[PDB]
Amino acid sequence: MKYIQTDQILDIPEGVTVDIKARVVKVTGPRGELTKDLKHIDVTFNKINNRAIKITVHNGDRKHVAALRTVKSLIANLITGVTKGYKYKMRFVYAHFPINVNIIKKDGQDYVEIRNFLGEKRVREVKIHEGVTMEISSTQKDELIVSGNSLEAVSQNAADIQQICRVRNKDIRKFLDGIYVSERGTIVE
RNA sequence: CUGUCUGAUCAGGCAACGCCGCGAAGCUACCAUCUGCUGGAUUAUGGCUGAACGCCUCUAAGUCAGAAUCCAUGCUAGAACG
Repeated sequence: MKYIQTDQILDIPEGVTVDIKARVVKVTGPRGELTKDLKHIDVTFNKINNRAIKITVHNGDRKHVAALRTVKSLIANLITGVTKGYKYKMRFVYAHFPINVNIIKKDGQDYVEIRNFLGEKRVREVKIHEGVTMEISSTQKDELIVSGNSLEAVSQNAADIQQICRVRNKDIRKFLDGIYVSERGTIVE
């Protein structure tokens, strides 16, 4: 129906800065720096003050307006990742065969290696994304910790681990073995 | 090797390739031997982040993986007016 104007407000905490220029957002905080390209969306920005930013869609239909809260959430995730960080936790689940998980460095590249999944001789290796750190928890058995500044990279890389451990040609209601995300949260709670 | 002809011998001719054994060379047989490559993008499907719709959601923007598929790599020809 082409709403004349829709607005959202970005809250930027006391220790972050947000530089925006030609739909390229650069978010600096105590934990580092994150940048996101928004050239695929028609939006405009205004600086209310040092603690707030207005995001506006002029004369937008239903779908274009739907793409405004999405932008706000993506940039807010940039802020909360450069302040608090992002931590996902994965539990190793199996009935009989334990799942052997190791962080290796083949060719200077960190890889997650999964061995003995359902007794298979095949070895599964999942690349570790840049800016993401994996770690075997030393306080909970059979648990992998995925941490970083970028929620997108952290969650996608945890998903890559989860997807690589799919059971085939068996009743997956009975054969529940896998590596599953058990906790999504921040590094600095 | 047979029949016949050159008188015999030797050496030969003919039998509308006379017949039999072997037979190189050449050709040839899953009847013999050798050889048949590796990158990218996808479909179905499963996902991530994420609004619409204060929740939710793989989908709307964006995005990951993924088939004997597709485009290449490689192989054959080389436009007889490139």
